[PDB]
Amino acid sequence: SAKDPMNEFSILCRVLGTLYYRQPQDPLLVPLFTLIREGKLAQNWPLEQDDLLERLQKSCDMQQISTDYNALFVGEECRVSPYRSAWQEGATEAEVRAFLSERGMPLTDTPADHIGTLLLAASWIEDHADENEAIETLFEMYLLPWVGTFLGKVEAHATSPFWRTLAPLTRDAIAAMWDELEEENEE
Ligand SMILES: [Ca+2]
Ligand SMILES: [Ca+2]
Ligand SMILES: [Ca+2]
Ligand SMILES: [Ca+2]
Ligand SMILES: [Ca+2]
Repeated sequence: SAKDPMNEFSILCRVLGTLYYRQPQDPLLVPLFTLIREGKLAQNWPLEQDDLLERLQKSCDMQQISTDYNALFVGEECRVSPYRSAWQEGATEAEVRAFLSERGMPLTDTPADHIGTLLLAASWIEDHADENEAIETLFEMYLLPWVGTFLGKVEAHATSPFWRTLAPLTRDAIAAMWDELEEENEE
């Protein structure tokens, strides 16, 4: 019987996708930042990233975090565009939308190739799905080719210790998840 690693990685994808997709000062995120600021996230974390989550715990200044998020990702004049189409040549938003639509994923009027949306789709696909064939295409075609470049620019342009930690935390998490999935994909 094969491994279902997305069974444990679903929550990590939803947590990270939430942090890239939404303004940190959204009242809906208060219980999430309470877990981070209280260090309660590492006990239910499917990776071993204790020292990064500890640095996340000590850097929870919501005004500092909010300012950095807006400078990095908000508007057409942001510091590091969070869309796949800004990083991969030839990439279009329509093809990611269509891929997510055919899996049954509800989308908004904001472009479907946002880094947050791609990560949220990974946990949505884990929860309502052919699931593993959908997971491999999401990562191989719409994440791995470009996300390392984006996350590296995030780390260089983030002025806050929170986003200076989250960017490499995301980088390590995606590569660690991919190794576990590929070991089952190519088994
Ligand atoms: Ca390996
Ligand atoms: Ca491994
Ligand atoms: Ca593969
Ligand atoms: Ca195996
Ligand atoms: Ca093996």
